[PDB]
Amino acid sequence: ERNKTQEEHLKEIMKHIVKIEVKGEEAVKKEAAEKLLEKVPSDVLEMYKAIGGKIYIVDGDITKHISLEALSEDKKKIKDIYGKDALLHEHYVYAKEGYEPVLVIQSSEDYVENTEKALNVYYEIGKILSRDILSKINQPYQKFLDVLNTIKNASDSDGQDLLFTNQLKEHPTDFSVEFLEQNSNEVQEVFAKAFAYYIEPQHRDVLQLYAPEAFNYMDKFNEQEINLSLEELKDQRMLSRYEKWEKIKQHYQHWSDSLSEEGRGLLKKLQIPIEPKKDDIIHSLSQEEKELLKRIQIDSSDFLSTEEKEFLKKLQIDIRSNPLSEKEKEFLKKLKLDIQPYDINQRLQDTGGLIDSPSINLDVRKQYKRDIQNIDALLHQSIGSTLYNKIYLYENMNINNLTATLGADLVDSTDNTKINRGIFNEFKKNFKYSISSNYMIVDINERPALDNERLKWRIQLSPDTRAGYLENGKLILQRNIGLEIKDVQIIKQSEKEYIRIDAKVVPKSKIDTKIQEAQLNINQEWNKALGLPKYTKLITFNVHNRYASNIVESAYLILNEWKNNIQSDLIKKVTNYLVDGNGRFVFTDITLPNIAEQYTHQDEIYEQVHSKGLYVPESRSILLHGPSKGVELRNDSEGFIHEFGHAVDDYAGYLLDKNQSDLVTNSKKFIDIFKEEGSNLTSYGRTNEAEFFAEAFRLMHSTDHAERLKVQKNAPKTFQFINDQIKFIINS
Ligand SMILES: CSCC[C@H](NC(=O)[C@@H]1CCCN1C(=O)[C@H](Cc1ccc(O)cc1)NC(=O)CS)C(N)=O
Ligand SMILES: [Zn+2]
Repeated sequence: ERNKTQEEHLKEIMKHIVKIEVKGEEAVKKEAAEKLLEKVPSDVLEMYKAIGGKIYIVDGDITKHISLEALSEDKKKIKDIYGKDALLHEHYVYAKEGYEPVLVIQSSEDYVENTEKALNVYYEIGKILSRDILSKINQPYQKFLDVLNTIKNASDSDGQDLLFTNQLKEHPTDFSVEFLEQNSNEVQEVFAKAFAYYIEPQHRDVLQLYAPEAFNYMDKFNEQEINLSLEELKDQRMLSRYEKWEKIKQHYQHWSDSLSEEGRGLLKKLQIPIEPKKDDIIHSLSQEEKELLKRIQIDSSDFLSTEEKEFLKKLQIDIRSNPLSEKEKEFLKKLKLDIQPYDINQRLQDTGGLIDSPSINLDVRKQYKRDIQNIDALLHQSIGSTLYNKIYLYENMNINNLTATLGADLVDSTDNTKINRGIFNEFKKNFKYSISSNYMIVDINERPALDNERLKWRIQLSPDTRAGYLENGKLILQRNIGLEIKDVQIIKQSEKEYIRIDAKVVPKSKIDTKIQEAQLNINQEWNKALGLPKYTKLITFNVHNRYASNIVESAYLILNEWKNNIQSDLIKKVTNYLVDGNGRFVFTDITLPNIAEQYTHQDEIYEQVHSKGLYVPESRSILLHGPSKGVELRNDSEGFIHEFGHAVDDYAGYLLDKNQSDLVTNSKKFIDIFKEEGSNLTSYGRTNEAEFFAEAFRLMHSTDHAERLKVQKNAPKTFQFINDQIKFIINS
């Protein structure tokens, strides 16, 4: 746990790749050389072993020895760290660059008194790591680039002079990743100097004196973020890739060896959904329903995305202008709920583990349950084994299952292989913890991925964390896992650019609580700033998915802006109305049809809805999804306001005839406004007054004045009406 590693494990990596060849008195010669090589992180030494590279500690002219006499006068003038030109058979260290990694260092009595030589040695090692190893997993990259740039553009123009070459300094603009591609032979060069300085004790201080973050890179990279590379290296070698697999395969070679043909079938089913057969729908449709089905232009519906309709259409053909009808719509509304592929994992994602949620029929809600509790039981054997310590399992993901919003800009419009930097930062932003409430299907050895898949996880399991082994090298995890984003950086892999995410599994508790603890704080604040009972429940968090960390920190800004854009007077009045009926501000990431605040109030189920946000009079609560995008609505906040408008439309009306409560927009005066200008604002607004008012509103109180004007320019009377109830409510 401490000594057990570096000193006694080193000696092992010492005997294998560390080769000596002196002349006489075979003694202390191996000391300075063993001491010298000790100061370096043993883990880089193992990687050198990986790409297959031996080390030679000899005497005299190093070039006068076996492995290095091939290269001719072609390569004979090697430059040193500093830039001078020390020749080979006049030097003391070199490192062969080829499909047979070789590194030769001359002997010496004691590098203690000396310090500038060990430096060079350490520098060449650098070149090694920076050119023979990392070059095989696609580093240095964007993370290390970011540190080179900070170095060129800053206060002190001296730290540059310390690492930067006789040409990295001059380069006009910042170093673009594309640049790492054309001047690479130079970049690696630098990452090396930085290693040596950091490695060579006394020269370490100088680095922490004129090297801003350049030091902090090595500090981190050489103590904690190094393994995560030795690993990647290791996840490209064959025998090892399967070395590990069979090792795990074995640990479950008793579980997998005892499964009912109902068990395996349960696992597989989970892997691939199963769209319901035509024949079944038809027979179970009944008399008047089947008959109505015959004359219903499906394409005349708004809901029911392509996928669906183009399915319901096939029933009219096997059974053998724009305005539809609402008694007809009912039907399609019902079928929508029957033509859904039975998907276990997708079901859990929607309900967020809340499997007993009246979000679907009864006959089906109950199957998902039988199946689920059944899968949870098939998964009782924990990964934790006695054949391996940390286990890194990998998983590829589509950023859309995390944040639709950013997912629409995450890829760079012109070069689809690149990741738009800005977006990347707004994603990497408030991402500190992640929840998994469905069965995570991960791969034992990183395997490529699809297109929507640009996010590449890299999970560290808990020996506790129980899972299930799969034949194709994958593992099905237990549900309700607690992850913990430890580091997110951009990476290049196989001609492409992907987002690497590094998380550590931890009890859901650790995380489930961070959420409440926070939910608590955010209320133990927005009540003061509102004059409400400090022990009231205004804001509420409903979080159970992979992008949790953000569904909370975003709540803050959303309200933090909904405030800085409206008269605090209007707020207080309205939100007390909401508060008075147990109302709620729900920032959640489970299908909306799964929020108590909507289903405790719906007559029939096919009536429930799903969307970015929504306001319901009944519970007087604003519901806000998070992993989605409103018809082009850059910010989440916006939508939050569009819903507040509904709140306002409720209080006004209320204020009219105190008990026969009816939304303000159901006024004879408004419809006379919705009729005229009530169709010169938003494509949506064109729906119905109730919504128009909400659309109009949102704009009248947006962040972009640009949007505030148009409402007043194309929707005057409305700007009068809406801003009219305002001055009414503020007086109440
Ligand atoms: C169902 S997942 C989200 C889908 C997203 N949809 C929305 O934002 C839907 C589409 C129609 C309006 N949507 C709403 O969620 C609105 C909220 C809204 C408002 C304005 C806007 O530009 C976008 C969304 N809900 C309500 O008005 C119920 S109170 C989309 N890209 O189609
Ligand atoms: Zn609305």
